[PDB]
Amino acid sequence: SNPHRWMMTSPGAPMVRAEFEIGELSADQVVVAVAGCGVCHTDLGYYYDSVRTNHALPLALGHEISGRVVQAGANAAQWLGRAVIVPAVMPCGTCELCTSGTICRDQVMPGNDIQGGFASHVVVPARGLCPVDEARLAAAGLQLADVSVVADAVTTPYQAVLQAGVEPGDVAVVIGVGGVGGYAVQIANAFGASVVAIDVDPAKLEMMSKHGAALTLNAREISGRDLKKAIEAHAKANGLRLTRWKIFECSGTGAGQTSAYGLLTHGATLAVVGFTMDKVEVRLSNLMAFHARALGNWGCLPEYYPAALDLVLDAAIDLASFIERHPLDQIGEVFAAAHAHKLTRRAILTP
Amino acid sequence: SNPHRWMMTSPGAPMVRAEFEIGELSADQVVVAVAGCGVCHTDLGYYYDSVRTNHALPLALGHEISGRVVQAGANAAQWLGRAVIVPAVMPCGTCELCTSGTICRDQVMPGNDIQGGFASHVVVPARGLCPVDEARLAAAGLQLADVSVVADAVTTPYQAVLQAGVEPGDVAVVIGVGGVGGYAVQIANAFGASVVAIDVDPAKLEMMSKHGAALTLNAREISGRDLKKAIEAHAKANGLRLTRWKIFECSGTGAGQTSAYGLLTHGATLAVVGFTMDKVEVRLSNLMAFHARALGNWGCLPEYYPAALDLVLDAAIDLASFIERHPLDQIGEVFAAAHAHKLTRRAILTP
Ligand SMILES: [Zn+2]
Ligand SMILES: [Zn+2]
Ligand SMILES: [Zn+2]
Ligand SMILES: [Zn+2]
Repeated sequence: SNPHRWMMTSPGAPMVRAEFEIGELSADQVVVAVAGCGVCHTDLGYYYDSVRTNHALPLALGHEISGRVVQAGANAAQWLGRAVIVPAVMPCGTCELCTSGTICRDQVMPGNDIQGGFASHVVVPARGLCPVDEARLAAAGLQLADVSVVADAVTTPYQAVLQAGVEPGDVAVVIGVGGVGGYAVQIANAFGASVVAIDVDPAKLEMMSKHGAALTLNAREISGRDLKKAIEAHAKANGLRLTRWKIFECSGTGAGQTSAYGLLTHGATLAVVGFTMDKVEVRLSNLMAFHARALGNWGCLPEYYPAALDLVLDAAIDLASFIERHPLDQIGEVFAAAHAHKLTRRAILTP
Repeated sequence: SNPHRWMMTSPGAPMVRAEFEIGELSADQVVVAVAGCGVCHTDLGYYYDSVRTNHALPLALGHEISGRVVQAGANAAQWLGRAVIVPAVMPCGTCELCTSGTICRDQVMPGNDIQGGFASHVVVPARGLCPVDEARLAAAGLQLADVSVVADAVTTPYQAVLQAGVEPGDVAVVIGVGGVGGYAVQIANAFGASVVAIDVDPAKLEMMSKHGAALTLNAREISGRDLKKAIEAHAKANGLRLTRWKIFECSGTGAGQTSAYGLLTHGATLAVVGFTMDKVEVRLSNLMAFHARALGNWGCLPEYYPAALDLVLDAAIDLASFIERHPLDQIGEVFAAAHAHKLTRRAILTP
């Protein structure tokens, strides 16, 4: 009857099942009954890399949540009974930076600032919730649990592609085609680009070959120079621009960043999507010679969640080949498998 | 009677005076009688760093030219007798990249692609010439020779400031306040920013204090952290934004680039204006945390030369405190003095 969460008591300690009572809600809170929560590099950071959470321990992680609003504060009652995706990052929506949001000084994330989605239920602010059309979901052969990874995994690269002005005629180049990079490929394709997938993993390439990558390049097989000349071949074959390439570093490695920076051409955009604390060695002045720009992406404004979901509902992109469902009570095994890079798809924990 | 040039026969060889005959011009060429040619880091690169020129030696350097059109091909005759600034870089204006220019694959520069302005006369294409209102020049206590440095030295940072969307309420921060950086300060001020001048040279700061720098910070005296906190003081004093700072790296050093990258704040723009082949160590992912962008500037579209000159004519910026006039036949002494960093202003060689 009572809900439960699986919490981190300490980084690397076994996750502990903990019942909790909802009680009275504040005016602008809802309870979502969790269908699914994605397992993210950000969660593994808290657990394995002991990254500080803003909420004190113990804390349930998980910030990629779909489910149903089953209880609501008086101001949020219009959410009752509706299928939703919770935004991974909720800007204050009231500060001058939100008025004019991704960097909002008062932005809040589940599984960091408040109790997360590795739970039967999660209490979240109602601001920025994305409704799911349940008819359209069912048609597409998708569970409500499946669209959990629209939060962050789809929306982060959606924001990055939109911000880079990816348009028909363009070559899009994405480095690191697991997780976020996989969706950068699918979305750049949907936006009208001819996409080049670059990864060290042949299986990832094979997969992206079937879902929007017009070209694949194994970065193990091929140094900086062959990389460029292979993409120009692709461009000239299909009558595509040889300038103004839209490059997305999605691996979040120094190796990927060196490799992406290496592929700058005249008027190109380099989108920095993958987070790492690693420093690279680059000559900043390459940006000058190419009259190029480097655009830093942080997450995704909630306002874009409906459009990203729309891509999924309409089969313009595919989630199903990129997700795998596990029991929430196997969170330990899944965390351990994701950390050892044993997972070939994004894990969704399901109560 | 015959014109003459001072040519580089070989990098580091004494410059040699060489008479030449103009002869018949092609349809779209003019002869400018040189009033003045600026002495640029780019010239010193050819001479001291043996950077390859596209024209074979011997070659007269100099690409920052003002003077009078005294002869013209039939298609260019409307230029005859007019005071001009020659663009430092002339895009083809006919390629699809110019149609839609700074990076144009067919772009031409005096003192690199064709004979330069260290000469009594220079034969240039008429495309992109900037007329000078001689009445307005005289009023402002300026020689026609003086506006030679509008080419590159003023226009390069004009392009960079325009491209960064520098607007009232903004804090502009320019690192390296000699030459191009000095004009980035003056132009950001004219555009409505409150400008912070950062340099290692106290005399440069003193100077910029008098010409658009609302604040000066000696980068010798003060590490990364005090730098930020001093600028926030300035911002809060005058009611200015603490985000979306417009940062211009104008020194073209790794030291300056590290220092500028270090000053990224939320929504900031980092303009890369100074060229160097030096590589820096930075975490590219700072661009993400700040939702920031890095914009590479190459030169300036000829179309902006009238607006930049307009700033000079109208006293909105000042050239006079930033120039020093020398005889063209002292090119050797001036090259040697600029290379040893003995010059406190931009040298203009005058026939
Ligand atoms: Zn995530
Ligand atoms: Zn806000
Ligand atoms: Zn120059
Ligand atoms: Zn062109």
